[PDB]
Amino acid sequence: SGMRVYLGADHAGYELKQRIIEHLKQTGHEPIDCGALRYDADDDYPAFCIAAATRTVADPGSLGIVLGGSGNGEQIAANKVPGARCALAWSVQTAALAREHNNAQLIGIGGRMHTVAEALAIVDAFVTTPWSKAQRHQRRIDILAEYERTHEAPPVP
Amino acid sequence: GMRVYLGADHAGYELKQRIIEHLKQTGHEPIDCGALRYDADDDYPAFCIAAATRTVADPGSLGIVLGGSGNGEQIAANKVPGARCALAWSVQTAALAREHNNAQLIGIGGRMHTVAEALAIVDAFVTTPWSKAQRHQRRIDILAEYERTHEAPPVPG
Ligand SMILES: O=C(NO)[C@H](O)[C@H](O)COP(=O)(O)O
Ligand SMILES: O=C(NO)[C@H](O)[C@H](O)COP(=O)(O)O
Repeated sequence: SGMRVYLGADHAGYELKQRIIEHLKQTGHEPIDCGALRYDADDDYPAFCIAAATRTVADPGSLGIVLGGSGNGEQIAANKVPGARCALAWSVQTAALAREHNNAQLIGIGGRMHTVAEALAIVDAFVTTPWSKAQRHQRRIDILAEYERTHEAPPVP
Repeated sequence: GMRVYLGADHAGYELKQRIIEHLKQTGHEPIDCGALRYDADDDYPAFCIAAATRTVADPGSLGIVLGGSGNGEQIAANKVPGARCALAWSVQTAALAREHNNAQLIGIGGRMHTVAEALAIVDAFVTTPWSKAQRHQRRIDILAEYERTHEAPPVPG
């Protein structure tokens, strides 16, 4: 039930990251802070998001959350990591479907896009919704993993 | 962004055809990467990898991948070298994808919005210019350097 979660964030998602770490500790989960460890208005998101995604993939069973202003540059950075699948969660439904259909180990959230209560509801759905293991979803994940292996674009039907 | 490459599976197929018609009416040249017909069991990765590959290989072009939530679609597009695919779920996030992230592509969930809401997201995506600001370009360069070497950049602190 209790999940390990690696969190990464730049200045725009820093304040929300600290609140999410506090929320995860209080709900039986194990947050691990990859940075940023303090507010720095000029810092760059890529390093924090690549660190969180890299450690998530290297620690199977763990999840991850990357935070920014919109969360989009953050999920893009995380998605460059081999083996990583980072959805952008902007609601309870998309957080749940990230796990259910895409088996996403990570999610990006925009700190400027939600209130604190809305963001924590997104996090709750992400860390409790199980991976469905449905055949068609695993088939799509296998195709994408094969493209990641060789970078040879598969033929279209 | 004049030429716009669109990829989609069955869950985003009907919305993709509506976006192609809307783009023709607003002076753009949409190019259909597939699926060309509705197939309830087809897999998204191939259509999204094809749209992202062709967009990155075509200077000045943009791209849109569609699915149920558009999250597995942006994930697949982000595995393509050089590609930056945001998940656009609003006018604000579509505009910020261009302005901050220089995203050549966006994912959209056909099940998450009405037709009118989705077309407004598309309008913001194709009309909002890339800012070319120093800090945004710097972050895109750090990400592109990680794609080339797979050397995770050091975390500040
Ligand atoms: O939203 C983001 N990336 O998607 C970044 O956090 C955002 O561009 C940072 O912008 P800022 O440097 O104006 O705070
Ligand atoms: O939403 C999606 N990817 O994010 C896919 O289109 C979705 O998982 C496809 O599901 P379906 O095969 O039930 O239509």
